[PDB]
Amino acid sequence: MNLILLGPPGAGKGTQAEKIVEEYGIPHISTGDMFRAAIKEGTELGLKAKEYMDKGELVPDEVTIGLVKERLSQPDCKKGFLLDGFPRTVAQAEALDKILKELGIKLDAVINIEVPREELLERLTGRRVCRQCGATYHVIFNPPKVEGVCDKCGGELYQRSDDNEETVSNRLDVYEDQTAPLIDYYEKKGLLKNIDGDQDIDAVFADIKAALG
Ligand SMILES: Nc1ncnc2c1ncn2[C@@H]1O[C@H](COP(=O)(O)OP(=O)(O)O)[C@@H](O)[C@H]1O
Ligand SMILES: Nc1ncnc2c1ncn2[C@@H]1O[C@H](COP(=O)(O)OP(=O)(O)O)[C@@H](O)[C@H]1O
Ligand SMILES: [Zn+2]
Repeated sequence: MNLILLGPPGAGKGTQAEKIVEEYGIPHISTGDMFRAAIKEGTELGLKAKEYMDKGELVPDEVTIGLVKERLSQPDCKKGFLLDGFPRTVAQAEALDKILKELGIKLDAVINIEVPREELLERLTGRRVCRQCGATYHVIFNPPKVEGVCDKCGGELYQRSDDNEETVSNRLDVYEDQTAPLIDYYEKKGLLKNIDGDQDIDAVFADIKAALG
């Protein structure tokens, strides 16, 4: 299974990705997670990417494409993968098609998670993420079993530096301007399936599973 999840920030892509990659035993490839790891490590790349991220702007295309090319070239991607947060622009989608061609890989499905914009702010400002493994929770919609602690690794949960109201507004605007047009790009391939993300987490997952089956 070679899969892309599409949808606005806050739609539930990372949450569903965790469930999907457990179901299929494939890697979860998230460009945001790569950037956040770089920031945690204090790398030059991370520190520079953070400047864009904290403004709610996209990190530039070529650097992001190169990270994904390198990641998809690893042996653990030969038997499937899930892209979550890439592509974000038409240039990235075209570049991904070229990467996949070079690797001899064909996409199987593109899942577009639809959620009304009005739901997204509270999902995002209440999001809490694990420092050590990147697992995603929500203060009320999907809490950890123990407050402030990751269920998987025991790591501390935190609020991302971009999950504040001002920055959210800009991220949603960027999504509508740059990223929403990708729905048409993947519709043309005959791979796109739309999912109602305005449901509880397990109902959304059920619908994704049904669509992929
Ligand atoms: N169906 C849902 N209903 C309510 N909250 C959800 C749902 N799916 C995810 N969440 C929560 O909303 C926030 C955004 O989900 P996330 O998976 O991080 O979205 P994305 O990766 O698309 O930005 C997280 O805090 C998550 O726990
Ligand atoms: N493919 C990408 N291209 C450019 N910037 C990206 C990409 N993926 C992540 N980013 C950067 O990381 C930020 C957070 O994105 P992400 O982790 O996917 O969270 P969200 O699910 O809330 O959109 C983006 O607003 C952007 O600055
Ligand atoms: Zn963790």
